[PDB]
Amino acid sequence: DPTHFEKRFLKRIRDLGEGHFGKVELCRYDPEGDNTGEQVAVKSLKPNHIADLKKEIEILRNLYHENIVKYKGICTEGIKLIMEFLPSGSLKEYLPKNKNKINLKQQLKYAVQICKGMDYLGSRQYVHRDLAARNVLVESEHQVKIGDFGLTKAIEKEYYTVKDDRDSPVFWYAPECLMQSKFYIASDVWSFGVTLHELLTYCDSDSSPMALFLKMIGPTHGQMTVTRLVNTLKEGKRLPCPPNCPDEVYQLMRKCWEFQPSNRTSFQNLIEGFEALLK
Ligand SMILES: O=C(Nc1cn[nH]c1-c1cc(Cl)ccc1OC(F)F)c1cnn2cccnc12
Repeated sequence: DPTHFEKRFLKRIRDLGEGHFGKVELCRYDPEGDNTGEQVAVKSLKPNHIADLKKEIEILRNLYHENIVKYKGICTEGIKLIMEFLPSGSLKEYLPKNKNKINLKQQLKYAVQICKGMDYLGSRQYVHRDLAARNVLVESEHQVKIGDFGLTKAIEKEYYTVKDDRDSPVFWYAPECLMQSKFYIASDVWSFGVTLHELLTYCDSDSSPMALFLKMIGPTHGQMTVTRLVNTLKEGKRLPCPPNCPDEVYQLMRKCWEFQPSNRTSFQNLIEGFEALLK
């Protein structure tokens, strides 16, 4: 079985990225021992979320799309997710160091690719729930792929109701996710608009969606922050236009943030939107 990897040949090279429960490392699957094996990205849990990883491994295994990271296999006894290695890392890490390389045309092409990969996920009846630049991987200067699926859940129904909301990226969530933990495909459209903002800002730390919202709502509200974040979304207040971003790209972003899940555009429609701007 080429999808079965033995632990003894999986040679850790370095750490790539880290979440709260999950960890991604660069490894070389080296059966020959001469350090000639292929490099792979390995997802393991930090030392119980074993059940969610197993489900995530099964979601990824059956996802086949050029804008979604390729599943390569597993490593058992207790499981590790084996995927292809994308050396340019995430958009969160890649964009600040490549401003000279990536221009608006390229940013909008990335925008399409994320949309396409997201629209394939939704058509397979899945909600992502963690769509941010940190979960988007860079293949090259021309191609991006959705790199993580840790929060991904199957919609039965227009939505799936979440029980555990503890590591939720609240500054990327739609008001229904914040108010009732209700996740629709439109919730992923809302998160796309936030991911779009990061992308057009080259993922700048000082103008991150969290920081732009803390300046909007007030940074000293502690545990009242989500309520006040919902308060400002209700008022009609949204993330500001990114510097040097044309108003029509900002208009496509504003359509991702229509308070009502039904008033929001679909990914198919966003694809058409950016395609008209690329001609
Ligand atoms: O560089 C990579 N990963 C990375 C960089 N920083 N943080 C992460 C990361 C961390 C976690 Cl816990 C989960 C997903 C992550 O990547 C994300 F961007 F999708 C990488 C490269 N190929 N590859 C394939 C699959 C997964 N990761 C990688």
